Amino acid sequence: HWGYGKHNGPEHWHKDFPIAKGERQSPVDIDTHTAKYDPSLKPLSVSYDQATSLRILNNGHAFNVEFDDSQDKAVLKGGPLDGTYRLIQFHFHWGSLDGQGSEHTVDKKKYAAELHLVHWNTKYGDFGKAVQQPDGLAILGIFLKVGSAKPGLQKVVDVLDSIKTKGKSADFTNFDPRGLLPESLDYWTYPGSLTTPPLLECVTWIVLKEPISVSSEQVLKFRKLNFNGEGEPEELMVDNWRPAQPLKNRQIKASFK
Ligand SMILES: [Zn+2]
Repeated sequence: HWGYGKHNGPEHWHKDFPIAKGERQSPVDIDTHTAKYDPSLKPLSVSYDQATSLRILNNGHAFNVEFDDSQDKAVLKGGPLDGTYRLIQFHFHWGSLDGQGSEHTVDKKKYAAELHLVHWNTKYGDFGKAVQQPDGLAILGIFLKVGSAKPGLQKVVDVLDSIKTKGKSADFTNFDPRGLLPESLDYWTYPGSLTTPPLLECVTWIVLKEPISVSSEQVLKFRKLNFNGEGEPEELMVDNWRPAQPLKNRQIKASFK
């Protein structure tokens, strides 16, 4: 019964998921004055030309745009990574107000939202196997600010009415996730965790510095989603973000000078 409400939010998760207080939890604050350029990092390789989106699902915590991950169709390689990571889904975290919503922060700045493109290491065969490994996942995080519209997001926005409530899904084929990327692939990277239960410490985080812009109308439509199921009391799906966690014995590395 974890969530983001008044009595089951992030500060409670440790009772059922004790790793919530672990050594490698996410998100974190990215201090641009202490993150160090690492000349051994490589350019990110994002290969999404062959991506097969399938479906969009309201899971009661966010919505996931799901991809066919049964071949190397949409892969992330390079950067900090060894090997090949397959795109399985993307989702967002967002706020009730434009001044909040992101999970990572940059010098304590919260963005209006944050996109997570989740990929699993093909060395481990299936997602469920991958999340049990310290290098099982690579998550590409992208900040959203409110300004201009993002044209490549509109098809997502326009399907949200069909998945208003928890447990609803809709066909969602032929969506191109390249339309959600900023111009630059400059990034920060560090080792961390899933930001939702089970909070497993299986992620290489790759957080892009350049945000994307979405319009106020686009974010307003996200804020019309519901955490609840159909026929239940309406609880708007807003503020579905975990706050920054202690960095502990980690370093954040920058791909750029
Ligand atoms: Zn996420």
